[PDB]
Amino acid sequence: AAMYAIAFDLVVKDTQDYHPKGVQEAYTDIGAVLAKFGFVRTQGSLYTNMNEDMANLFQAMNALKQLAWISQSVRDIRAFRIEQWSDFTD
Amino acid sequence: AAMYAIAFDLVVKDTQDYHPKGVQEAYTDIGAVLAKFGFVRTQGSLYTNMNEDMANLFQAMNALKQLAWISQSVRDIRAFRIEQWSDFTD
Repeated sequence: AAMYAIAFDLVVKDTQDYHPKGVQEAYTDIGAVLAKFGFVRTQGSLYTNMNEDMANLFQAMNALKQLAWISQSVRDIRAFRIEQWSDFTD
Repeated sequence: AAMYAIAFDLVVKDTQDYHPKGVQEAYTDIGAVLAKFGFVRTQGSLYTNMNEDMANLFQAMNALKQLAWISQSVRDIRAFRIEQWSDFTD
């Protein structure tokens, strides 16, 4: 049904080369913070909670940027409300 | 305001190593197909259209998996309706 989704882009220090292992390490670190609030990563890059309590989402967002290391390694935090979600096999 | 979003995961042939340049090449290829329908990539991994015409979204999804190469290099296609979207600087 309906869910909240948290998305973000990592700060890039090296525009010459990719650092995919660095990227996985950041994701699973942010994941640790967000799991305290029931927000858990898709098969993709989005952190989802089917509990659409605004207070829970707010205290997830307080937990991010309250942590100095969160500010200093992320560049865009966004939240969405997702109202539909379908998989296409066809 | 309100938008449609298309998301996907690439088939992974090599579970030992990352292939980030291969991943960018797939994304910009799928991007070429999806841009015919006004669906264009975020700063992240989502393909968005603020035109919420169901027929346009359907003919985007027809264009995907109609292409043999699309089926054979993607493993999960999903669509969402996103009703809110906020950036957090705070």
